[PDB]
Amino acid sequence: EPAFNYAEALQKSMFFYEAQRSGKLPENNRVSWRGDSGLNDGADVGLDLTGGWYDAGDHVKFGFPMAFTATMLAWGAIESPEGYIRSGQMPYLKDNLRWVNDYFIKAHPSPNVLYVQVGDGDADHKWWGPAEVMPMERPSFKVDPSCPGSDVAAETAAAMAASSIVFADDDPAYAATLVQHAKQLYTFADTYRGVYSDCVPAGAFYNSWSGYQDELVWGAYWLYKATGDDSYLAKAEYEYDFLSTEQQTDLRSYRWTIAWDDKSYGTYVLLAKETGKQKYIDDANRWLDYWTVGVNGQRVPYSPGGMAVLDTWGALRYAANTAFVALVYAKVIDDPVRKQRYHDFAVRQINYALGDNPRNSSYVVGFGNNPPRNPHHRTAHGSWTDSIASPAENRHVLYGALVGGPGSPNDAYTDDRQDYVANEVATDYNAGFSSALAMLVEEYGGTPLADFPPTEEPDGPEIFVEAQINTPGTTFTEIKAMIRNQSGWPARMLDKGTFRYWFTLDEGVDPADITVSSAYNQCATPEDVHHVSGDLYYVEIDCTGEKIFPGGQSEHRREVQFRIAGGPGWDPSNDWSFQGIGNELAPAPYIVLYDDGVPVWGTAP
Ligand SMILES: OC[C@H]1O[C@@H](O[C@H]2[C@H](O)[C@@H](O)[C@H](O[C@H]3[C@H](O)[C@@H](O)[C@H](O)O[C@@H]3CO)O[C@@H]2CO)[C@H](O)[C@@H](O)[C@@H]1O
Ligand SMILES: OC[C@H]1O[C@@H](O)[C@H](O)[C@@H](O)[C@@H]1O
Ligand SMILES: [Ca+2]
Ligand SMILES: [Ca+2]
Repeated sequence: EPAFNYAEALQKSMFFYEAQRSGKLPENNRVSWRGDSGLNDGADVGLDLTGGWYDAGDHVKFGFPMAFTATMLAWGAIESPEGYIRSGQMPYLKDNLRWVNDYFIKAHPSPNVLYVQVGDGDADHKWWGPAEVMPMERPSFKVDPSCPGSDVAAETAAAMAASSIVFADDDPAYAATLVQHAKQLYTFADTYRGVYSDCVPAGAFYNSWSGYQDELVWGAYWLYKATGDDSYLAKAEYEYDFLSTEQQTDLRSYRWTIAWDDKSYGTYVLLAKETGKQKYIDDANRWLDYWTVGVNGQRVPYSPGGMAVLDTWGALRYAANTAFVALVYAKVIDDPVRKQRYHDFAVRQINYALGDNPRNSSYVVGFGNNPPRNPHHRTAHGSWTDSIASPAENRHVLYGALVGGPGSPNDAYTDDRQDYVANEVATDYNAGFSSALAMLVEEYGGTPLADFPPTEEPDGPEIFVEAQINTPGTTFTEIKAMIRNQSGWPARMLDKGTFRYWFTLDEGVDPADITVSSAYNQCATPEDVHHVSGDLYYVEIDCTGEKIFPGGQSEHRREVQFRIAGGPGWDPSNDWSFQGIGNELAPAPYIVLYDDGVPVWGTAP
């Protein structure tokens, strides 16, 4: 039996990617707390750029890492389809890759034009709230011959190509369509050379630090596998000699790892696996050695607990990416000592993330012992006041998400949501992690959970009305009502709401003498009352036009003060909506709130 149920982890990892979806979600939606969002994406340029994945705990759709995530997720399903089948997650992986690839198609309106971003990084990060009510404008950026971007283009090609191998047998027509787009994106990237971050305002988040030389080899190798065209392998091997060397030596870089920006390290193992040439084997060896025993006395930092800490930001992601590529190389190299080393290194790094560490706690939200409960994620938090501090705990469990984890070699970590350096999540954090789990499920096994995902239930009323007696009176009843929208299953707009306050006409009160006034009302103040039947009448407050959404202090509520004066004889004790209303603001169950005519709160007479 496995040390950790790698099949449950993998199963929850695919749920992650479904909670990161954007655009109009399907009927089969498994995440009950997610709704339609980013529905006007592309409007500014006249295209439909809806769909895709939000990058991290934010809502900007960054195309560079989103492409990488797709290639790593595919690569792992090509190395170990059996792993995805055993855990029962193959139909989900295919559902996720299809979701992101459909977007890469939408975003490629013509051969040499690719949309690589939707959303401004600064405008987006200034607001903390659910993605279903994003109030800011989201610009769309692109790269074309006028301002090229070989790195993001060759990666989107590598992604669509690597994915076509997954759909090849299931949907041969769809597979062909991806290979086609992929060819055009690689030609565009080779013909028009450039760094995408010089053309789109993403340099402060996903800047092209390594350049495109790595994505030209990476992109070619994948078109080679998808098409079988030997010219592509020729192209990959040729471009391989221009990869970044290190500091002063002619040795190719070996001190980092493969991540959304540098694919050099993947090509070391990929070409070595394909050709078997000593040239590549040496590189893959020097790289993976620096992460295990070391080279020339230098070794990646390690914490007393057994974690490989490469950098502060997203440490576990880096160690997870190496753990996957190490398991793939462990199968192609013949050396028994090296094979054992790389394999053991990989299982240890994944086991650390799943719970085998000094804290004995998991680092995958929703999985294991003492998992994180508050990652830096806006929609999972469910804030309704534009605050990262309120509510205290995230209102949703983002099952499957791998957090940053310890950023220093001391195994320390604090579940603080305001720590985007160690407690943030992202599509590429689970990319290499997922590929490893698939490789570990095939080898060590595991069993998925039958009843998954659990169905969450709201933490109280979502859209309701609170009320209280503003000023005591015997000839009038002055109420202070407050509409609230603190929804999160999913968060929704309330732009066409009205509410009724029922009352019973009393002896002596001429309904013609009833007046409804206010000294403060953010909605409309009515002139007359409406007769239902008999002595039953109602006052209707109209708030249609006001956008009440969970996204700010004054944005989520509307205060309505209104006095219903009837003159002497007025008696509120026999009024329906008066039941329960006191001197403290508390939900009023007998004031009915309607959304476009449909009741959402309260019970009518
Ligand atoms: O020069 C050292 C290696 O750096 C690699 O680029 C990394 C950047 O140096 C690093 O600052 C950046 O950190 C990102 C992080 O990856 C991302 O998850 C987070 O959201 O934002 C951080 C800041 O943008 O990561 C990149 C990629 O690992 C080079 O790619 C590598 O060649 C080079 O040796
Ligand atoms: O830019 C640094 C960080 O800023 C935060 O406000 C965003 O929500 C994070 O997603 C981002 O990583
Ligand atoms: Ca690169
Ligand atoms: Ca009455």
